Amino acid sequence: GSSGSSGSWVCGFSNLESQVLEKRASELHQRDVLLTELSNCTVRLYGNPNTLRLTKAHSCKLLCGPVSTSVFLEDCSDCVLAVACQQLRIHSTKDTRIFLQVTSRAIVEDCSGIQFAPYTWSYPEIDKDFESSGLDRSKNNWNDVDDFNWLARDMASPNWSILPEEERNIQWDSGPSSG
Repeated sequence: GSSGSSGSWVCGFSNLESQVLEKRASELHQRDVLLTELSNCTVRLYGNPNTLRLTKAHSCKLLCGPVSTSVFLEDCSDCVLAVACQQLRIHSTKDTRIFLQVTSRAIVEDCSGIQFAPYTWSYPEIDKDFESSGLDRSKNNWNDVDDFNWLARDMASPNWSILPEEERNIQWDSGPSSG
């Protein structure tokens, strides 16, 4: 071949609709995931990627262990991003639920109707996953977030919000599929 180990690789899944994807640790092996131009596509990851990125998403679901660095979100709406990270960056997002556990803080810009909930996900290899990246499964400042949209209010920026204790449990099991 040409080369073996040099420079980072860039691969992912896009241009899909009503499809299902599943990646493991051996598959990913610390890599950047690119998911855009998707819709109604479910992707269940398992391992520890380098940097996750999900933009231009709509009615899509993302489930992956604690990222190595962080994750990004842009041009997303009516989506569900589930991945713990150190910092979350969003932009042009609306009605996009994001359940994660930020250790440092999150950033939002030009967003409305955003939701920030703790990282809740169980799995045979969920505790060990955190050991890889070396993230903390306790300390997390999800309540504290940075906003960037103040003009008419003089109180609080209606950008980010919190989810009640009613819609915390989401029925992932459709019926025929068990896991």
